[PDB]
Amino acid sequence: CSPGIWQLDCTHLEGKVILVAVHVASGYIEAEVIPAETGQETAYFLLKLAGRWPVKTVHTDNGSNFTSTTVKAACWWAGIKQEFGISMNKELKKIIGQVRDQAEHLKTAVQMAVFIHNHKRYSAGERIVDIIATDIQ
Amino acid sequence: CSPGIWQLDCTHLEGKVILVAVHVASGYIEAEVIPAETGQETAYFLLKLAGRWPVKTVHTDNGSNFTSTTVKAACWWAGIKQEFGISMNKELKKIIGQVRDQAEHLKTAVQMAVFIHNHKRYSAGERIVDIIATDIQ
Ligand SMILES: CCC1=CC2(C[C@H]3CCCC[C@@H]3C2)c2c1ccc(C)c2[C@H](OC(C)(C)C)C(=O)O
Ligand SMILES: CCC1=CC2(C[C@H]3CCCC[C@@H]3C2)c2c1ccc(C)c2[C@H](OC(C)(C)C)C(=O)O
Repeated sequence: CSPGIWQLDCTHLEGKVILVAVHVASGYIEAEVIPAETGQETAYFLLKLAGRWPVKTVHTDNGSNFTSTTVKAACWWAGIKQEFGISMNKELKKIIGQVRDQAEHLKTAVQMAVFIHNHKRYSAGERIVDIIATDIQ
Repeated sequence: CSPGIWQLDCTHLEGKVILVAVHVASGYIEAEVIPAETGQETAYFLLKLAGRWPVKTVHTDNGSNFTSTTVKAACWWAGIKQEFGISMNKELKKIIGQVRDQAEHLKTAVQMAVFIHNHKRYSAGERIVDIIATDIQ
């Protein structure tokens, strides 16, 4: 459970696409509703994630996602490698259903579920910080 | 320099709006190009930030930004208070100019500058994690 490994996958709900990144060692999640399942959307999300967390390698359950020239360039620029050493999408989907009524847009509902997921109990949010600070010291 | 304090401001470049959040104790930055300077854009950004970092209080140099019923609801939901105890927007603008040519869209350029800002040298990214893990332990 290395501190730099993330898993990226796209799931579907209400005819929309939700891109889910999981920090594998901690269970911490970053997720966003994207207009389309394209490389430009994937490339932009990776660039944003890498500027926020130390992202060393990325795994996926759909290898074809990392074929676009655009995603390769983002991984090139950010120094990210593909992971060769290797559920929550559904716990997230359960949390979204529980909070869907409180919000008009699904995107609002996804960020609320990401909040509840990462702050629920140590929390996934406390684990990622501990794991990364430990790796620093 | 409490670990839960963030400063949010909107800056302008190329006729677009960039929303910049600074973790005050560390100098770590989260920034995004938003289509418009509205409360719905501000409310969505706060909900996303709070699900990623422990956000206790938020300060701004434009108090009118926090007047919309929408932003108040996001702060209500996320348990965020307004800060009453209290530059980088320009170091970020310097980094964006240095990298603007490498990218077509300004939004791509902003995430690259956020990456360079947070990973430059201890780094702002290393400080925020240390500060928050220290506050946990
Ligand atoms: C008081 C008015 C109001 C509150 C919330 C703000 C949300 C903060 C988190 C809890 C739910 C709240 C619902 C909201 C409101 C008015 C319009 C919209 C379209 C939304 C939400 O959209 C955004 C977060 C703004 C992009 C949504 O999708 O409903
Ligand atoms: C090889 C093709 C290619 C690479 C980059 C991907 C970027 C990754 C980080 C360094 C610059 C790269 C430029 C790119 C490319 C093709 C089209 C666009 C429109 C973009 C960038 O847009 C997004 C990040 C995709 C939203 C941009 O705005 O140029």
